[PDB]
Amino acid sequence: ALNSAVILAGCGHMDGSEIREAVLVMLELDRHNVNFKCFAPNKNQKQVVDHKKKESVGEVRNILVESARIARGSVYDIEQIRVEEFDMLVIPGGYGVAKNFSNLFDDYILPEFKNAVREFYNAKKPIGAVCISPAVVVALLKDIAKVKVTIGEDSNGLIDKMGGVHVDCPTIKSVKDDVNRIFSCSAYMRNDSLYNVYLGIQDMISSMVNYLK
Amino acid sequence: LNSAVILAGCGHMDGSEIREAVLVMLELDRHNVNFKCFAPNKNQKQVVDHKKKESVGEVRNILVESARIARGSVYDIEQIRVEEFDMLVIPGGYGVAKNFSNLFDEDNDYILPEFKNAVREFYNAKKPIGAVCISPAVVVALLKDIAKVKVTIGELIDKMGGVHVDCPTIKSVKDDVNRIFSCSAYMRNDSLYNVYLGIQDMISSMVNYL
Repeated sequence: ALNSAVILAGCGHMDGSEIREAVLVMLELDRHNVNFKCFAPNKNQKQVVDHKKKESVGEVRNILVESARIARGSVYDIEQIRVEEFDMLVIPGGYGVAKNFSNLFDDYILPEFKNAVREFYNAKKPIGAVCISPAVVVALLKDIAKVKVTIGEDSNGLIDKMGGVHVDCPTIKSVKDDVNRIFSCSAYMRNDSLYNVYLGIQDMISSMVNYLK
Repeated sequence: LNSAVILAGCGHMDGSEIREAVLVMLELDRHNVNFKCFAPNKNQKQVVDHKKKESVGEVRNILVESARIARGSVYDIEQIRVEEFDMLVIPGGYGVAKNFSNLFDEDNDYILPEFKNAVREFYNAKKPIGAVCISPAVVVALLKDIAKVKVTIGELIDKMGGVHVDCPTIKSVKDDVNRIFSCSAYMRNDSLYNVYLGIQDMISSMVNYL
């Protein structure tokens, strides 16, 4: 009987969660008969972005209200998460994850998020992270672990600087840190096709599920 | 092969159904069909807080919100060149009915001309039109005057001027005569993978047809 938490940061790749990554994470959890629950913090987004003009705008949106779009309404305040009810955690990417849960691209990490991910980590429960999310996971774990992830290619040495180890990985595959139970894939870190992005997410969720079995 | 995709916003209660739109795009890509997304440049009729599930007093633009689903690559539907496409798919979402039509309003029957005209162009050119969830009901209504088409919405199509064929979430329906293709998706509270299975069948049918 398998359950996964999914943490969302809004609804959109420029100010929230990457919508395709979130949908594909939920599709593959469901393909594996893993039930899930979505969580988000009840806070304003750092920015709202017009995704057609690709410009920030003077309008305000709540991360949890917007995440309810992706969740079709079934999204819960992250302060309400009971980690014992889940076997694993998946964090889709999107610029909002980095912008809304950290200052690491503006070291601070939104406490309710750090605490949630640390609770999964300290309970030895697999954590999956897509796109930029692996960088945020590395950073929030860096004082207690040096974890291994991919963000695709890291010519700038971001993961090393954040206190982890980077593994180069194609869009269609994923990376497993089998000591720290951290799983990752690169997805829209590259300007690749949706089908290839999906192949990588499919491998990540598979690997997490096989780990629990 | 090239497909148009029409979007009505970003969210199942006031725009396009996000899962349906993403899963349609995944299957087009799967079958190496290129696509372009289109939306009208007009405000949504409502903005719905998807957490409380109530309309709220905010104003959002259909095309700007559709750009979230399209990662930026969405174009004003008034610019659609139908001759550049082999087929059209319309994901569902309550926004497709509420933003493009008065058909589900409390109080004289009407469809947004730029949407009505684009879909008619496809039909009149003998090009497959695929529709998910509530969208087949809107397609039936907009063709009513020139055709009585067969669609599924799973288990109102009579009232709108069409003919309904029952279909499981995991399958799809084809009106071979009128080149209309449909699947039921979130018309039932079914699992996300089951909804996927029917969108997959629909797209595979449209592609296999061509």
